[PDB]
Amino acid sequence: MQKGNFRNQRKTVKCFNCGKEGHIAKNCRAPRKKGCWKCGKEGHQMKDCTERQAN
RNA sequence: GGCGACUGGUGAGUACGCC
Ligand SMILES: [Zn+2]
Ligand SMILES: [Zn+2]
Repeated sequence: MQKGNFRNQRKTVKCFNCGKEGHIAKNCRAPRKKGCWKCGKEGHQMKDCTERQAN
């Protein structure tokens, strides 16, 4: 919860974007330009996802 | 450490790159 929690990076962090460890989304090494990391469709984003809990 | 880039869908910045 605390910001200091991120200090876990000292022993590998948890990227809440890619999921990988060692780094954080804040600075993910994902060589991506722009894509929906919610569905997995490049060109758009989650905020612009087509399957966003919409019936 | 600094910077750059970025995204903020991003912990706030340094995992990357370099020295
Ligand atoms: Zn990542
Ligand atoms: Zn989508």
